[PDB]
Amino acid sequence: GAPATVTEQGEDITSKKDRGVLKIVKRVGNGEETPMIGDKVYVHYKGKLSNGKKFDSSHDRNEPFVFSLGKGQVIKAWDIGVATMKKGEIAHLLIKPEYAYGSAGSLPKIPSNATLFFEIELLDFKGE
Ligand SMILES: COc1cc2cc(OC)c1OCC/C=C\CCOC(=O)[C@@H]1CCCCN1C(=O)[C@H]2C1CCCCC1
Repeated sequence: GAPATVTEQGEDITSKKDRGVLKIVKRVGNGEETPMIGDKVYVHYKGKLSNGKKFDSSHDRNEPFVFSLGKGQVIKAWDIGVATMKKGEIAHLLIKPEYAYGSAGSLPKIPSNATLFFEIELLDFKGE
């Protein structure tokens, strides 16, 4: 399903072109402008491990997920991926461990060398 489609049709959005972060736009946003480093960013997301054993949604907390882009509050793949998104965009991201929690992982929630999948909705973003 959705992750396999991302393997298949995903744009490689890494600078190194190592397929570390793959993206499909599933619903198009609006506005020419994507977030810049520093912006306060508001999203909804659904995330899971490739192993299918953990799922997490912003909705589980009945409130948006907020973070400052590029300010190392989230995994590298989010800083890279959300910078490509427009307001109102829903995107799918498939992420190799190098752009997530690496060989150490983040036990027990994230195992060593985990691939992650996210659906992200970019709700809004404002300047510092
Ligand atoms: C291991 O840390 C978590 C990871 C995720 C959610 C968390 O709690 C809601 C987590 O615990 C509290 C810290 C919350 C977020 C810290 C960093 O998380 C992140 O950078 C990415 C991107 C932003 C949404 C959350 N996220 C996560 O890695 C989630 C994962 C939870 C397990 C399934 C894969 C998603």
